[PDB]
Amino acid sequence: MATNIVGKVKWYNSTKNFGFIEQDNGGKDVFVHKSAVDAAGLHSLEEGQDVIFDLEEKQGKAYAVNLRIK
Repeated sequence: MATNIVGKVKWYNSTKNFGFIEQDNGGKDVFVHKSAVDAAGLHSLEEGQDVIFDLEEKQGKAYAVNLRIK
């Protein structure tokens, strides 16, 4: 339940296509799932990238979806 969120790729390991995202302002640990990549077909991510996403919950957990690169 959050849209057009700010954050930066906290870390991302292409080997598993998993990682996390935090905004520089103190965003929480929201994990990025490849479905979010696939939502836009984001070509590459690595640490440093500003990313704009939406956030939906997984029961009580947070996963980033709808990625857009800065």
